[PDB]
Amino acid sequence: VLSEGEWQLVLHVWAKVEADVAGHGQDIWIRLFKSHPETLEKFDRFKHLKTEAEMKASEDLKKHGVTVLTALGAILKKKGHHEAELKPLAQSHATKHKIPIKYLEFISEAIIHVLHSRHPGNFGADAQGAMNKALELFRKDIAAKYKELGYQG
Ligand code: HEM
Ligand SMILES: OC[C@H]1O[C@H](O[C@H]2O[C@H](CO)[C@@H](O)[C@H](O)[C@H]2O)[C@H](O)[C@@H](O)[C@@H]1O
Repeated sequence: VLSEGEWQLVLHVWAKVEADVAGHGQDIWIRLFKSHPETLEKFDRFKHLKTEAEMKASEDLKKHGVTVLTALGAILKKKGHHEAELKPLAQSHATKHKIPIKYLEFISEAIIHVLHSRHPGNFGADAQGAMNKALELFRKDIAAKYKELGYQG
């Protein structure tokens, strides 16, 4: 359980992401696909992308980054009371996409890496710790739902 102070550190940096969610999403995808190439294989729609240049030039990938981060943002804004938001997300990711918790850890790492790079003014050690805590809560709750849905994760 995160404290209000921790949630505020999370929401304060997210406020910066929201200045340009599309751009932040592109950086996050590039970081993820480069650090853990196996994650790209889960996207039938994007697995053909061979380079960072192609990834950057993909309008659909850019659009999906907006979809992904907006969904994550809505979850963060609930400050732990995200039961309703996690239901559809866990169902599609467990049954259709088949995304292991390990891959959610990879994207969490990418998100943190990008915020650390772009936002040193709002992503110091305490802020990063709060974001990690928020993402761990997210993955913990997703894992619990995965279990209820029949997916090992
Ligand atoms: C911060 C964590 C994540 C969030 C909030 C998130 C969110 C979303 C949302 C909202 C959609 C569209 C609706 C749906 O199908 O549920 C989506 C689709 C998808 N996600 Fe996730 N996702 C996350 C992480 C991942 C990761 C790490 C992978 C893969 C390694 C992944 C793979 C997919 C795939 C394959 C789709 C379908 C893309 C398409 O339209 O072709 N997601 N995700
Ligand atoms: O912070 C680094 C550790 O990250 C992972 O573990 C956290 O998140 C898991 C959920 O994805 C939890 O099960 C675990 O309890 C958390 O500490 C990773 O699995 C660990 O190996 C890393 O040390």
